[PDB]
Amino acid sequence: VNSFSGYLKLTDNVYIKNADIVEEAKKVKPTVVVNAANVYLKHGGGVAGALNKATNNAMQVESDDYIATNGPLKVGGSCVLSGHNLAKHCLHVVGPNVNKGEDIQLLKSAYENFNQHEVLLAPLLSAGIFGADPIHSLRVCVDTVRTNVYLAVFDKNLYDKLVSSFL
Ligand SMILES: O[C@@]1(CNc2ncnc3[nH]ccc23)CCCOC1
Repeated sequence: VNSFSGYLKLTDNVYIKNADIVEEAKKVKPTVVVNAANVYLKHGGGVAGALNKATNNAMQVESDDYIATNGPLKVGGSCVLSGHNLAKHCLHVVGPNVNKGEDIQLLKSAYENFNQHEVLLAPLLSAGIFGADPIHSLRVCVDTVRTNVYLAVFDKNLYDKLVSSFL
């Protein structure tokens, strides 16, 4: 039993809710919140920009030190950093960004990072400003993640379509 509330149950391990991931994380304080990161951990917009704003830019400061030490992530890769005031940990995961011409096949690799964590609050990878079809992203999530994932979909209109079209 966990403290995630109000989710629709898509599968054995995947749950979905129309919610702002920022407001969700502040309420639940999960062990892990997933950020929709880019390889530079530049959290300018989308989910990343919003999560960073909620940390008062502490996420960006930590991220800049991480990059200065380690260099950029790989597309499809991840790193574990602090969750600041939102969660114990933040798993920064880089899905392919279609608006940059990145290979959508790397989306499965991106979701594989979730399997290293027993429970996660997460967005749909490569959705929103990363330009991929959120229906496809949900499909890959369900077919790749085996740990317990609580998906937050910000757009209510998108949330209803994801449920109504889920096979
Ligand atoms: O752009 C989308 C992804 N963005 C977010 N997802 C969850 N919570 C969020 N809070 C702020 C942004 C944000 C909107 C939701 C559906 O997929 C694309």
